[PDB]
Amino acid sequence: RGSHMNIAIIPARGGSKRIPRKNIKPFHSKPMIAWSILAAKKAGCFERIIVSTDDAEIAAVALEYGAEVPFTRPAEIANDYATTGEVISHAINWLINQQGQVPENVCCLYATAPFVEPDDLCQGLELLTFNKECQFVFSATRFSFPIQRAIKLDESGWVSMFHPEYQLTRSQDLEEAYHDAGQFYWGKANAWLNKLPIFAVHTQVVLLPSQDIDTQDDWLRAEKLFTLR
Amino acid sequence: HMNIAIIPARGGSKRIPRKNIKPFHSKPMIAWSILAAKKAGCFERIIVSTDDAEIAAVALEYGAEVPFTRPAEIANDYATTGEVISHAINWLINQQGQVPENVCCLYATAPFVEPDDLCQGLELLTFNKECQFVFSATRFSFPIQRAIKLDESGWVSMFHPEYQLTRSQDLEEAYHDAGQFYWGKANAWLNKLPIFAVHTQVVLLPSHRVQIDTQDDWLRAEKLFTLR
Ligand SMILES: CC(=O)N[C@H]([C@@H]1O[C@](OP(=O)(O)OC[C@H]2O[C@@H](n3ccc(N)nc3=O)[C@H](O)[C@@H]2O)(C(=O)O)C[C@H](O)[C@@H]1NC(C)=O)[C@H](C)O
Ligand SMILES: CC(=O)N[C@H]([C@@H]1O[C@](OP(=O)(O)OC[C@H]2O[C@@H](n3ccc(N)nc3=O)[C@H](O)[C@@H]2O)(C(=O)O)C[C@H](O)[C@@H]1NC(C)=O)[C@H](C)O
Repeated sequence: RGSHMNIAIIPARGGSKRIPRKNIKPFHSKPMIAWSILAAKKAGCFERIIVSTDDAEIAAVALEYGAEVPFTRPAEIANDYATTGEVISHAINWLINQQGQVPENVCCLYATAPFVEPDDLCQGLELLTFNKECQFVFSATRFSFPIQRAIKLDESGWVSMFHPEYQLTRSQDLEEAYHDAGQFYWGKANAWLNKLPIFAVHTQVVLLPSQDIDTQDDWLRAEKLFTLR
Repeated sequence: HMNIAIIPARGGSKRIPRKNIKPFHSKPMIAWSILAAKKAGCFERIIVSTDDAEIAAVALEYGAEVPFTRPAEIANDYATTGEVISHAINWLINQQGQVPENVCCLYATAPFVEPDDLCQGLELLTFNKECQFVFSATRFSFPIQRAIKLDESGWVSMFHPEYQLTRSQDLEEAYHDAGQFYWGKANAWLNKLPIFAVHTQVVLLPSHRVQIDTQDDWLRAEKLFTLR
């Protein structure tokens, strides 16, 4: 289109167990979710920035940092089984149905992403739009150990390999593996709405360099890295 | 009985040249392993197995022994860690009449290694006769079953596409070797017993203490190492 409509949706549900109130817990000098909102603003490639949440405290924080909160996320998709795509589809359909706004491209930006680089958000959009075959672009990172040589542990702590054939295989002889970094996901609006699979041959990645923020301890480590220069 | 450390530190590399002695926070990588082994106090001897004279000199400078030059054929890009340890144990038996009981393979690129973990690994090994090895491991933070690969044009595919929409908590947990240490009964090493097998236990490390792909990883780790 001649007029761009690229939007950011930040999913954030309440109810975290391991880190209570995780999305509004202070990280450095701001509630954690604010770092994602601010990265989307700084990027400068979003027409709108929306938080999708069922939680009143999270919504209030979102408005404070200049995200929109146009709706309350339906209760049925704020649960332990709803997927990222379901949350993003809801938001896109809401914009279409309630405001007559049809976005072009839609970026899902997770709420725990203080190390996200704003330029990477716009890099992702440029990659998405550069290759017309492409339906999604997401942040990914390499595994630092060959997944083919992974182990499991039984309840008595005894080791076995997932693939014992690779006991003595060299790391450099195995196919390189990557994983979703859980930061951002660009998609064509229709890719989201048609529930197209993200990890598939119509998707590219932006590769990030070598953070877990899953535990209270992890939070403390990240605080230190955040201010390193 | 006689518990020793063997640090296998060849001159060649799969990727980063001279990684075993590259400076990490202002000392050669191998120095942090030697210092940890000495601090741990549970080794009768600390031996570096190397083909490379530069590495030998670093090993001697930090107070490890270099009793032999490792033969070249077990310092190439294909020889396994176990073959290096077997060579060293057989050398000790045949050349010095020394018969170790437990042998710790301690890698040279493990600057976060903790002395207390080295001694704990020995205590675990020697509490059960069925246990042949104990090594340092850590959990994968992301489910390996949802891993992807990239083609030469950057397009994504899953290793296991059936797990596209599967929750992390519905997949079995996976771990990996942390590349720090491996305690083994001497005969386990000599008999070429597999390390990743049901006669082996681990010492689980929080992944924050298991480290380097890039020059930038290298710089970052150095700085975190200082804030650890
Ligand atoms: C126990 C086990 O499975 N370990 C895995 C290792 O993987 C490899 O790791 P690497 O990074 O190439 O080598 C690890 C360290 O050992 C030294 N080194 C190594 C070999 C040698 N002949 N002489 C040395 O001196 C080398 O210089 C380096 O410091 C890899 O494939 O890259 C290869 C290792 O030989 C080992 N593999 C097996 C089946 O032993 C892995 C960590 O799980
Ligand atoms: C695109 C993709 O595959 N992503 C993977 C995700 O995995 C999971 O990650 P998570 O950490 O549980 O949730 C990610 C973020 O979304 C929030 N959240 C989540 C759900 C919701 N209904 N409402 C929210 O608001 C949650 O609080 C957190 O901030 C996991 O299984 O752990 C679950 C995700 O639903 C998603 N899985 C799929 C197939 O979409 C993975 C990263 O590769």
